Amino acid sequence: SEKSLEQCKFGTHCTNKRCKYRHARSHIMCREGANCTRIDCLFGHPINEDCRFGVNCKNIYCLFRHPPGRVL
Amino acid sequence: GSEKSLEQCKFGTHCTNKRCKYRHARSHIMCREGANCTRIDCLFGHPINEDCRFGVNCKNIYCLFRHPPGRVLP
Amino acid sequence: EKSLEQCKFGTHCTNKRCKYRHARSHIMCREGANCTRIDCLFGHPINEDCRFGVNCKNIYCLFRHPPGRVLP
Amino acid sequence: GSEKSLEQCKFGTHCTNKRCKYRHARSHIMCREGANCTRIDCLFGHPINEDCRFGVNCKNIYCLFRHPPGRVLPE
RNA sequence: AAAAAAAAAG
RNA sequence: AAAAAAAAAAG
RNA sequence: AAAAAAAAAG
RNA sequence: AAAAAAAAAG
Ligand SMILES: [Zn+2]
Ligand SMILES: [Zn+2]
Ligand SMILES: [Zn+2]
Ligand SMILES: [Zn+2]
Ligand SMILES: [Zn+2]
Ligand SMILES: [Zn+2]
Ligand SMILES: [Zn+2]
Ligand SMILES: [Zn+2]
Ligand SMILES: [Zn+2]
Ligand SMILES: [Zn+2]
Ligand SMILES: [Zn+2]
Ligand SMILES: [Zn+2]
Ligand SMILES: [Zn+2]
Ligand SMILES: [Zn+2]
Repeated sequence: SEKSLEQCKFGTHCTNKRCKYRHARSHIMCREGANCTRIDCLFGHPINEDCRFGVNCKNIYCLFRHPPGRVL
Repeated sequence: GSEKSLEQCKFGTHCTNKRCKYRHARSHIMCREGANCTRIDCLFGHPINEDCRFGVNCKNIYCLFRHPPGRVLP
Repeated sequence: EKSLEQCKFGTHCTNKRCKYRHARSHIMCREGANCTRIDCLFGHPINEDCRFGVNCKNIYCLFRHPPGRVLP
Repeated sequence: GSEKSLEQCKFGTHCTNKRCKYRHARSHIMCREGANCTRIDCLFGHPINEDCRFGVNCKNIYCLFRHPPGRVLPE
């Protein structure tokens, strides 16, 4: 078994039974962000990939990277 | 003929029933026509006919399940 | 919490809280339907009639078939 | 031509990529034309261009992955 | 080769 | 209570 | 980074 | 309301 701190982009809808990444079960973003070192942490951490839906992405819980100028 | 229903699919974009009869939301925006929307292929959110497991204290602002009165969101 | 009842989706089950038994081998369990090992990975019968009936040709199918279906 | 490919999807009926460009088998029967089949919506099984994880010892008679020579199956 | 690249209000 | 996070640590 | 390379009989 | 009751060879 392998375990990484990198965030799984599929979250609770991941269906890879050998997935080595972290999975969020809360819409709350972890208070430590990308600095969190808890392997089984259930809060959200940033995904290192640009959001397909850009500055106009309407999902306030989205963990992908957005341009500046997007207001929550 | 068609067996499709206006009732909302509780799994949304994560439904993997290849024969699902229900409506699927692909937007986080709630449909402006509400539960009265009659467009079978409408992609906006509509209420699900099932009680939310998380009850009056559910804090997911996109949740489409049914909640008791007095639920408060930020 | 866990049940001896066979999961009808096997390795393709995506219920993260599933309480049923999952076959990871196409070999049928030598103890049959009355096997009581909770983590047994061999096949046991599903409690549902096969949609494909007496003419089902999938030799690994665990659903229920009428007696006229004979496997080579 | 179109974006669709004749290459076989390795996930079959359990594929959940809504943008998948590959061919999907809905039968355990292997296509009589094999890897030479050019029908883009063919539902029968064709060889996958990837080595089987279970190698010469694979006993799944419906497996579409590549195997070493010397694999045997029940007769 | 698994995000809603389906846009109608994204 | 057979596919939602009734898994809680801040929900 | 989505096959059962998880084995007890594969 | 998650099996290929979608068929061309099932
Ligand atoms: Zn994952
Ligand atoms: Zn954390
Ligand atoms: Zn986004
Ligand atoms: Zn559905
Ligand atoms: Zn609508
Ligand atoms: Zn709710
Ligand atoms: Zn299951
Ligand atoms: Zn057993
Ligand atoms: Zn069958
Ligand atoms: Zn072209
Ligand atoms: Zn595919
Ligand atoms: Zn073919
Ligand atoms: Zn194989
Ligand atoms: Zn990565």
